[PDB]
Amino acid sequence: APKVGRLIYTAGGYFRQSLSYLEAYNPSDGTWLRLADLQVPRSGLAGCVVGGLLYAVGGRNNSPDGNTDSSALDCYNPMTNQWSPCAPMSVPRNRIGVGVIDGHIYAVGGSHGCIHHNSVERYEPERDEWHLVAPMLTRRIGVGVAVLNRLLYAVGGFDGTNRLNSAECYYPERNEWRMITAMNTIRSGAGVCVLHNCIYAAGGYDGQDQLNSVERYDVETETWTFVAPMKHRRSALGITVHQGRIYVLGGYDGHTFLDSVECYDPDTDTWSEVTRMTSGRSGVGVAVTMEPC
Ligand SMILES: CCOc1cccnc1Cc1ccc([C@H](F)C(=O)N[C@H](c2ccc(C)cc2)[C@@H](C)C(=O)O)cc1
Repeated sequence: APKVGRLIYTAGGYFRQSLSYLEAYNPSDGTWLRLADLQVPRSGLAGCVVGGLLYAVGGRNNSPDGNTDSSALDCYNPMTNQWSPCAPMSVPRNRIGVGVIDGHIYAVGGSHGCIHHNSVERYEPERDEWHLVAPMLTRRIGVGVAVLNRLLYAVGGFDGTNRLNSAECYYPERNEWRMITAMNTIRSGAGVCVLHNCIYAAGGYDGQDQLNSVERYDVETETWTFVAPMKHRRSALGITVHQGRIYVLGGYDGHTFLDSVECYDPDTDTWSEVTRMTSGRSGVGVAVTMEPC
């Protein structure tokens, strides 16, 4: 499962306006590479990888001259250092969550102006097509998404009125969503990922405060348990897993757009500062793939 040469890629984000950056961090040597800018600035997007290709999904371009929610899907090839447009989603989705099952990208929730989506759609890379699947039971913007054992999980978010502690799971062979146990904490904008047999939710926003707490859902026991908290409170953070550890990148804490990156070791239940992004930002997309040629 592990292989040499993988980097943590961070795309887009927000600081004063939506950003076009693509930068890649190498845990083996501590370096950052600046790669080709996104074609369109975007914050509130999600990243993922299929077949060694990085995808940037959804978001919004908050710019000097407008706020435009994005239906775009764009693909970055590390081999060529080029972005290529793909077929767009059916609807713009800012503050989206994404997950990959069996080579297919699921785009979950998000907002379009005052519309809070519960809809969900699935992208087929070889065919370059999106199709709608069953909608979630709850409208969720700022939703955390992760995949474990070929099941898709949508965690927390904001329904337009309340921030959510609820979570739900999509069962592909039934094209059906079912609620799971609710989190201990209301979290909009949490970082959500999978590590071992658990879905982690780190940070986020409860409507009053950005959070440093972290909890994990054991898919067998159906319980949420707190683990050690991050050193820095943060919402709208990027997250990924690499070599058995969770990395959280940036975010917002009410005072600062963070450049902090923290790394969680589950065997010691400890967080450790690892590196700082080149500039503070929130609302990034993150994923891991092989280093650029
Ligand atoms: C000071 C202006 O800051 C801006 C302006 C424009 C864009 N981004 C920011 C930064 C920011 C401000 C507030 C926050 C809040 F903690 C926070 O998580 N919110 C949620 C949220 C979830 C996911 C994402 C990606 C963004 C925001 C939303 C759904 C909510 O629950 O309401 C988080 C980040």
